Amino acid sequence: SDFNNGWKFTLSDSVCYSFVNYNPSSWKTVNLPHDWSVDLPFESTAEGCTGFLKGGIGWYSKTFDTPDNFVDKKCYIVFDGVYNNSEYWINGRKLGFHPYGYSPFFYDISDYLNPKGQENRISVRIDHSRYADSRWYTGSGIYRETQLIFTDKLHIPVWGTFVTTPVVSSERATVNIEVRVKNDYSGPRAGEVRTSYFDSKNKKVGEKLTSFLIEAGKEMKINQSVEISNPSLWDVDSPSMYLAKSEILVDGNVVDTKETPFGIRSIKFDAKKGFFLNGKNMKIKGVCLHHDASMIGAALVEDVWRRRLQTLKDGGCNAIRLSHNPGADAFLELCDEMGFLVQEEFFDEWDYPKDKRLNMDEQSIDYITRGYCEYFQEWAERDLKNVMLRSRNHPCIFQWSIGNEIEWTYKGCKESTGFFSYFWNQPPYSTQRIREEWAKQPKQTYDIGRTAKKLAAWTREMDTTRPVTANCILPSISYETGYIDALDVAGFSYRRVMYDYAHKNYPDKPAMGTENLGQWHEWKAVIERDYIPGMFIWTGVDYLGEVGTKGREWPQRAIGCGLLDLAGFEKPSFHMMKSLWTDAPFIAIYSQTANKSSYVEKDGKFTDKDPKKPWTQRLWVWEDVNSHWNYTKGEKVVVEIYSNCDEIELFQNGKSLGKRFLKDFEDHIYKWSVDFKDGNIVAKGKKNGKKTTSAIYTTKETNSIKLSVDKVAVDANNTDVIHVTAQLIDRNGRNISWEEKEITFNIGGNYRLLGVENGDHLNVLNYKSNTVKTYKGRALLVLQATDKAGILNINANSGSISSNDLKVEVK
Repeated sequence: SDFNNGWKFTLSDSVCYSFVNYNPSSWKTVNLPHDWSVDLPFESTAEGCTGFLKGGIGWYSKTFDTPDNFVDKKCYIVFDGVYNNSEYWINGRKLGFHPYGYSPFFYDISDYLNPKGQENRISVRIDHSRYADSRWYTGSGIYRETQLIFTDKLHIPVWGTFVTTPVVSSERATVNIEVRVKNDYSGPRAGEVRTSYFDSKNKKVGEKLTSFLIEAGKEMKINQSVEISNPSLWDVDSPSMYLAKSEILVDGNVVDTKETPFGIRSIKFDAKKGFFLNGKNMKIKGVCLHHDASMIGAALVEDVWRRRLQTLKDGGCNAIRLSHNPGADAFLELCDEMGFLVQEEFFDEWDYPKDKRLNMDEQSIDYITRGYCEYFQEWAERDLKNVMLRSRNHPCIFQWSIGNEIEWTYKGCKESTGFFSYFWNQPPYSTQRIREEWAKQPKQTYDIGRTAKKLAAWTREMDTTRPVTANCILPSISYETGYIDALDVAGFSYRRVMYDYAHKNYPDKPAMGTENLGQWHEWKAVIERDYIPGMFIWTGVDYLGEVGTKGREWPQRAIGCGLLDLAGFEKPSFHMMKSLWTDAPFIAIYSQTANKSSYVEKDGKFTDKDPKKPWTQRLWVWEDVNSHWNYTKGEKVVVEIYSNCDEIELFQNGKSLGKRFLKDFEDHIYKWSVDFKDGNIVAKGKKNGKKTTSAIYTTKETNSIKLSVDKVAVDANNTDVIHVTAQLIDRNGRNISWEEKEITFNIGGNYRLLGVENGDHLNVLNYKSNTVKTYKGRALLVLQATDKAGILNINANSGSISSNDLKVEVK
């Protein structure tokens, strides 16, 4: 835990940094996890696919003494992730090179260590000079937590257990564990593996003891099976966790221990009926999450994600797709605790590169976009298996995904359909015709089907208890290459129109939405079909990058497709999804000028403005709708409600505007023509009896800054964070969202600025400033505690505008 503290770092290269006699004292001290690229300003001379932030070549360093009892023992240094092309040294000796940015790995450093009490030094060189080597923002550095593990020479390896539960019922659960035991002694050894099982409230619920005899140098696999009675099942509403404590015994003495958290749960994908979790037919209400926040970047700070996931959770989301790479262990541990089903991805591309600046097949070749494709042939198996070795015990995981939108990169695929000679239509070619066009294409060095088979084979060597999936952008062809035949569940990417086609032509293959637009028409298609068990919205939260393209130039730093923004504040699209996914009565009120709106009332009924852009084809980014009620007097306005209520009556200033029914609105958006005047809009709604009310009030000028805080007390553990929300209010404390202000925060006491954020995807801002422009009347400040305990006094200004005062105790 504390091994992650007190590292050194410099953004500069020199060969002599690896030598035994080099001292890095004049480098900057840092705590891991660290992403250096968010200490650099957004530069216009950088690339937009990686969010206009540079990389470069940075080094790390870490000093640690050999323990006073390092005799007949092993020492392993474990990294969860380093982005990327990293080289490792210890005490002047080269440990290795690790190309991929997202796989975990480790090094046996036991023989390299200096005698008891003396100083060892580790060095890491990180080459992110290819700073456009991704379609999204990556970060740069040791961006996830590390471990230094000391064990006995008779020990369980790192990731040395695998807990499975093949039979799960409410009376009993069969809980198996495989324990690997490595004998690094010079001669044979005898012992016992004792695995004890502990429930949520620390009561012992099972034990198994098995003898063994392992020869010198070798590894042995010990299978054990127990029966847990009346188990607490892991579910998204009730995420119960057990603890498996495996102990190596010589005589009756504990030589080594590993603790494996696990959860008891059955999962099943039926092709006719949908998906089943503990025998409940539930829809998957998923969202795609990139690994970056905004101000912290790729750095895995658990409290920053906890808040983001808590907001997604309360919006009715029960699943997360880690797009498009392996996630952090700390993030998986969070999904276990909070209750999310997790699809873990391995790769974004296989044998051939995607275009980093554009998308699809790569067009140009230059240095800064050279990605993992250089290493895939030699490294894919190691990376895939390490990911699975690290993550296969987490109960949250329920799908291994081998690829995202891979069809673009192999010649013949797109042209074997009839589309490109596709979003809203089915292939013009028949099943046999597509198959026949595929025979006629020129043979390349690599085949999508053959590589799909190898990856799926490797995946199943490590785990058969979870389905192999993939995100297929062209199902039609992938149904006939052997790519889909490799998978247990075929994920579709933006192919709602292909749901009936899968069910018509390939009915025994479970199929699902794995990347989808955040709209009702996508969800409509899922709930109308029992055989389509859910969808994953692109995206759950806004992410840096995928900009610098035609209509998304500097200074835009994110697309803005996310349900949440770069802060984690709720957007209109989040509320629309909340209305589709939650059960409690819900009403969110928005509006635009009748001119700026997408909708038109002609003779009562509402329709879409452009018939060539109807509600059935709405894409990723939601319209910039207003939540305020501060228009200019008399302006013609279109009010729109997102809601699960069957009846809503609307009231302007107390005068009724009339009841409207959800049955009428084909696009699932309530709509009212209104003539503006000051006062208030109030919506009252009923859902199968149960009532609810919401309202938007006209305000006066900006009078004050309202500061909210999420926690009024945290620990002095160098990791806990404070989230300070700033909001503009009028004289009577009504919230302002129609004018912006440059706000300056002031903080007394010992703290670390993580940064400031407003959630504007269209503009850049300095994260490490104490000043930030508000967006729709609000901003966010993120602080992190440090070593020092004390009190924090937080206030803010905008020149003449003042704020309430907040106090937070750091215990």
